[PDB]
Amino acid sequence: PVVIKTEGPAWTPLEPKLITRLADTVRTKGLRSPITMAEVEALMSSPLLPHDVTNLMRVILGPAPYALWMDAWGVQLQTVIAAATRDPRHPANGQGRGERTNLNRLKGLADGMVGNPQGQAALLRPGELVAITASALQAFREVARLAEPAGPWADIMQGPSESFVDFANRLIKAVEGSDLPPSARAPVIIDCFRQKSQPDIQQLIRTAPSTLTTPGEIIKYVLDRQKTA
Amino acid sequence: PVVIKTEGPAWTPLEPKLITRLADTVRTKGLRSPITMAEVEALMSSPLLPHDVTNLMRVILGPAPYALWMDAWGVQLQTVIAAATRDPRHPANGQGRGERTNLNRLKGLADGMVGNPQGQAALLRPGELVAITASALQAFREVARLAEPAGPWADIMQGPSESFVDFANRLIKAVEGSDLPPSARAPVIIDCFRQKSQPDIQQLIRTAPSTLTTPGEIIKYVLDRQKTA
Amino acid sequence: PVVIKTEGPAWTPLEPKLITRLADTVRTKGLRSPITMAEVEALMSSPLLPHDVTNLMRVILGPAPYALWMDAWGVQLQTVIAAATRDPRHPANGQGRGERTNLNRLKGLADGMVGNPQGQAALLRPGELVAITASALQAFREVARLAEPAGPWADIMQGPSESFVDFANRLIKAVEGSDLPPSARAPVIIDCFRQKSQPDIQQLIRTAPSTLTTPGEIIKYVLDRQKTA
Amino acid sequence: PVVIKTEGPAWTPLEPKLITRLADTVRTKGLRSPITMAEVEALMSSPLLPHDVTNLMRVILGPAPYALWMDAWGVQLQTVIAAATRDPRHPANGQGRGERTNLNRLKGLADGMVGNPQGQAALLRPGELVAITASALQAFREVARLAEPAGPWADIMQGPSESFVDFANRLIKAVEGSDLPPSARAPVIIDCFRQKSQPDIQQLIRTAPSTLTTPGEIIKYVLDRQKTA
Repeated sequence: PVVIKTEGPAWTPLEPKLITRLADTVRTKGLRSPITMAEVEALMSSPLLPHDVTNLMRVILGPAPYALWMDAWGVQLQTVIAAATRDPRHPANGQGRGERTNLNRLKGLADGMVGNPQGQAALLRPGELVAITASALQAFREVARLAEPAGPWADIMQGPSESFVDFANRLIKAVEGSDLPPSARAPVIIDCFRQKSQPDIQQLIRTAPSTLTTPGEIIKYVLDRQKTA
Repeated sequence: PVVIKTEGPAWTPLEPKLITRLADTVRTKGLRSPITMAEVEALMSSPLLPHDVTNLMRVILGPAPYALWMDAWGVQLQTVIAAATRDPRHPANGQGRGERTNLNRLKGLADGMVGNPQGQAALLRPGELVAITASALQAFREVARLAEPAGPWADIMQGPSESFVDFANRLIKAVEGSDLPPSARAPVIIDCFRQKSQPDIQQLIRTAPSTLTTPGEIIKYVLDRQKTA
Repeated sequence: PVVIKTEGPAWTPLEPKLITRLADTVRTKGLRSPITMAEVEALMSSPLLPHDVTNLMRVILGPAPYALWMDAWGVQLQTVIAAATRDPRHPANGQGRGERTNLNRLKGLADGMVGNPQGQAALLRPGELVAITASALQAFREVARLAEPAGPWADIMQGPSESFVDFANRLIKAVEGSDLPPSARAPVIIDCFRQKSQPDIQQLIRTAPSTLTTPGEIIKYVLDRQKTA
Repeated sequence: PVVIKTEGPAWTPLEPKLITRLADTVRTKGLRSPITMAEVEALMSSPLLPHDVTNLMRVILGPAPYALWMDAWGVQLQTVIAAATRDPRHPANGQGRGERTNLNRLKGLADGMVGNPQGQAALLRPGELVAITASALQAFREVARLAEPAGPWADIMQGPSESFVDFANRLIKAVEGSDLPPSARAPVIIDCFRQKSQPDIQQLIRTAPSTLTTPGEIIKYVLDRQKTA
């Protein structure tokens, strides 16, 4: 993090207490939990310098996820630089050709920046910072989606002893965290409620005097009329 | 069937040979096979009188499907009569109120028609005949879809000894003959190819150097690179 | 949360630290514990924008409870809008017909609000905010009461090894969290103390020289004269 | 099928009796038998409209072979359209640029053709029809060769109880329906007769006072001098 003061942009590091809490969050909840992504968005609020994001991912991520994240961050930054050479009005670019932003300046590899966060904060633009930050966030999302797969939705059955809300949670999780289009999730969730969800609940849904046309309505109906046991 | 000659509309019955062949087709292939529906469409080519369709369904259908079909035919004819009272320009209706078509005239129950196909062919309109015929076809479709369910798609697995084309046929049949929207069948078929289809073919599809984005392409790829055994 | 400043209503997000603590509270204590409802009331203190409440319930609730909560919130907001069209003096409404509040404006679906919390905070009324907040709280209460049933009170027995205060806690919980009228809980709790609560305590309550006419008095008496073991 | 009459090209459907017989032929004999290909050539005699061929393949082929056939038909039609843009003298094309034939017109997807066979027969050219028909025939051949592989020729042995004419039939089938060049089939068939075909017939062929230089001559010799049993 940088503070743009009168003397110039002064760099302030992130608290190691927040970083330790975020690292333990990633350690217990995993990379893909919505609470973890919310915490990352929180610590991704102010535009960070390449040094900050690099050290942050070095600390919170293990070695192999860190390698994957470096790869993904490079790819996303390259897409950004292609869009930048496709539009001279990038908030990282300038009007003349002398302000064109090279990947050495984005990854912090340019002259006067390697290993020095103060000089980094000096030469970098705010548009550069926000582009780097958005790129790093998208790369984190990619790596998180890659490190742990969503479980195959079509293999999910309600166990003989499992409750129905746990089964519904697991199924909705695996269906929404999958490769289906957004407009195909609700019908699939409904038809999986009807064919999975062991034959007692199957018959309970089948003999519904009303027509249930939404996963929430099916869940409410089943929770009302379920066999207390 | 009727022939509209100079003396007047003369009724000609359908051949009992064609009816016997159609009955045996329904007996061996079932009610829902595409060949059976094609044969029914064939014998549903000329506009039939209520007597013809009623006797045809009496002969080709069993007792319980015949009861179901009578119910469905009545419901569809009632929808037709509601649309007819909602539009005085029905090809079964006339311009004045004296030509309004009652359900007794559609079901063949009106005066001068009960049990007599000749009088039926005399008083009926061609628009009446085509409306009755379309109603009977839709009712047959409903009863055929009702008598035998499509198998639940989410419970289909490729057996240890089953070939892949049989599994693909069964899966595509159960997915297309189900309650899914038309725009959700291809993604579901693909994701069921990937998660069902026992782990040898699962790994064969997983390690595809190209991206397969269509059930036909997946089928072609698997048929090319399958383990001959 | 919004701050109504001189430039205009500026939106401030809730702390992810408080949200993480509340999510872990819901994870360990459940949805129905009085501590959880107190914490929700705490984080429901300032009038929240639809964006805030929606994201809050997305984070703290699982997928299936979140679907149930969306349903219940919609129903409660519809009741609010019916009361609003039944009274033109709603703090969300205005005096003329041009200020009537549609459900698109309450759920945050209206024009200039979809996905943008700043514009949301701009166009929304404080009465709108408090109505949305009360609706969301009532919906949370409904879903919490629905997700986990109170245990059937008439099936509660004091175990052979269970202490009496645990049995009394369980019984009072199940009786007060049930479908009985408020004026029928004390007599039922007393008569369940007398007939459940294995025969040693049954005889201890039976041979009470004084008449015990309150669950608290029965609990005090039994705790005084109980067989220390 | 279309009849080009004085009023204009009138469409006549194929008989459902012939289609049912062809479907049962495909069901019993398979896709690759020479009798099946002859029957398809028979029903592929008059130039068919895209509607006719599409419905024909929908009826005679299962779901997965139908998907494969749609793919192959599209590819072959694309090759045809490439040849058409490579030669302005295509019987489907015209002399000016306004008669160039797009794939929407070949697949029946163009304007005034979607779902309507009468309009289809109206706007289509006879060269268009014959090109579509030849493309569909080649696609059927590809899919038939793909759905069922020829058995590996180099793994064919004459069983201990199998007769010699059955072994010769199986071997010639697998060798001619394989990936060998046409000029390499006879020597391979001969050398497989000599090394397979269990040692009694091996010695019978070895001790041939004449030199046998053709599979037919070897078959005749073995049938003459075989051990009757």
